[PDB]
Amino acid sequence: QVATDRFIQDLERVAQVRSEMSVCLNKLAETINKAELAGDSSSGKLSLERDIEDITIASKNLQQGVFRLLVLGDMKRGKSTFLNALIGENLLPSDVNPCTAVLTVLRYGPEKKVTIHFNDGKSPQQLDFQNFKYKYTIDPAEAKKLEQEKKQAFPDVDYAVVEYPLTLLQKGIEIVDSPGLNDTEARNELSLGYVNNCHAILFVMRASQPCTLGERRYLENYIKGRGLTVFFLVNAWDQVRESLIDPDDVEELQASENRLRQVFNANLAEYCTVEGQNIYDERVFELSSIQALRRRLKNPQADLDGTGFPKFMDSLNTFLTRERAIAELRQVRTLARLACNHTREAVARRIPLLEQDVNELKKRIDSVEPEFNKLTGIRDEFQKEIINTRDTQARTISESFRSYVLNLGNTFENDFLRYQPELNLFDFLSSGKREAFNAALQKAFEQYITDKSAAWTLTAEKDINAAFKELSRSASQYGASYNQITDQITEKLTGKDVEEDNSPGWAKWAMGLLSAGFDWKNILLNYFTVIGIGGIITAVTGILLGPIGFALLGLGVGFLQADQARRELVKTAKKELVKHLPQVAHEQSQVVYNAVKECFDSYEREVSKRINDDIVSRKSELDNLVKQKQTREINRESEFNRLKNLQEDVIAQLQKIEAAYSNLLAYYSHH
Repeated sequence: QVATDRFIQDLERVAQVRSEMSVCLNKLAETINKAELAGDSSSGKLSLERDIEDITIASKNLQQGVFRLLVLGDMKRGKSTFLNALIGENLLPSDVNPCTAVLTVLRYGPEKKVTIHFNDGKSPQQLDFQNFKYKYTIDPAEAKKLEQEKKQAFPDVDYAVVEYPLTLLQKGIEIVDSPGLNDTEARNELSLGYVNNCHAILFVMRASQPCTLGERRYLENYIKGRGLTVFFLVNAWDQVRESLIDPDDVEELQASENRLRQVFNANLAEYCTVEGQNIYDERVFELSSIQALRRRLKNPQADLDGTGFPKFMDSLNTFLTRERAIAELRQVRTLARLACNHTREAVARRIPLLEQDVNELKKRIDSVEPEFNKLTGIRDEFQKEIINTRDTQARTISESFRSYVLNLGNTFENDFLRYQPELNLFDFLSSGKREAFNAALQKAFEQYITDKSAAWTLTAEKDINAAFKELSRSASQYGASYNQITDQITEKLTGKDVEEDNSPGWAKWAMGLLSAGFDWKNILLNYFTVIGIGGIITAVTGILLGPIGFALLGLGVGFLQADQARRELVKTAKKELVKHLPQVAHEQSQVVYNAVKECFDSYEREVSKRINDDIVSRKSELDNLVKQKQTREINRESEFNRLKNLQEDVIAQLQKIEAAYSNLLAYYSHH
């Protein structure tokens, strides 16, 4: 049994396990809800609304959720051949043209349909696959002419969704096939959007040309240090041979492969170490996609030994179905355990109060007021801590920004020189070469700024994370303190009392145990979309190009030689850039402030809600009863039994959920 099937096998197992949990959660929420919509005509509702939705929401996200693979890399690396081999057929056309390719999403569908999304406002055009393919394919002529120019072949085209009945995509896979590194940079819904919310990044490189300037630039800007799981596929491994002095020499070949392997290890090792642990061998794979495509084209089920694929697919398997899956499900059983315990505990307070009435009930409730005040006091003290942090952090990260932005004039030479456009003798005399250069100058500053600000963000992230980790710990304490008070409530109401962390529901959410913890990255990233960036890069830069052209005329370039012109460019550049440093550090620092502010404000808002929902629930649960006793008359025994049944029904669905999880983990442990 080959790795291709073993992956499809495992993947379907998880889908099954996912499917049952979803069915269990639906029956669970339905159970609670039915008990409730029969409650306020019986003994009164336990206030379990907050748990019904969390259950419902989670159930929906199980049936819909899917593993996302984001595929990145330059053109002419065999990215689409790699994907083709992965999926099983020659479906994507090969990425050899800088402006013909367009962002493609790929997912399961009964029939071969393609849904086109546009960028110039017009309605998402839907068309069948062969229809699509014939229209959006250009002839080898037109492609050259558009390429030798500027024009993206489909200006109106944002992104295409392709649905296909590929079996790999059936078992819960989605593939986002991005264009090259530049075109992706140019698109923030990619370089920040998918990069940050996808399960794994598939980075395609070619063996012949290890670690391009452009590749390590991308990796450093968008991947270095933000702890993502990226697989690196060194493609066209079998063509190391072209470069050889003597193509027929095995010793020269092994030498040449070994030092090639070294380059990859020098530049990538750092990307494959997670928490001190080196796992290079489970991330960096030497593939021969073409051989893999050829084989699978002749036989969908062929053995792929020798192509590199079996070892890569194993690791991808273990990551998705053993790590990202066990994680997804762990939280799901926690939610169940929460919903289930909140019911169990609620019925536990209700039962003993049934046979009481009603001045004794009112009396008991009054005896507990000092403590609801204590729960409130926790909400308010944690509230004040969260805000205090959103004020400390938003200030610190703003100054950190100013401080970075002002200190740019220092490491400028070393940093800029690797972007700076070359400028030989009579160039600045020809209006056309002066444009070609000017565009290149445009692109240089863009690249420079993008490198520098991406560098700084990586340093802010570190602080942001450090804060949320400490807020997670306070949530843990306040949670424990919250439980004290909460059992004192159950005691003062009844008389008698009753390794996986059980702090209260809200605390878990606040701790990030239920959902990479709390998703500030996306809060931050959605807020940056509703402003621009955008106006960060190309706009800021434009204020510099004019006055550098001015200055370059002032020292007579066009009559200077590449060496003379170089020297004078950097200096002109530096002098100009520092002329706008104060104004950028002023206007933009306040935008950072507000971003970091909405970050912790967002958290503060969800948390206060969840702590109040709990307090309000607990108050409602008691008050409902009071209203019952005053108004309705009930059969104490019927109700007792209806309420004991609830505990029974719910604890049952829980056991199914816990068994499904249990069985999966047990299958993995012995296999």
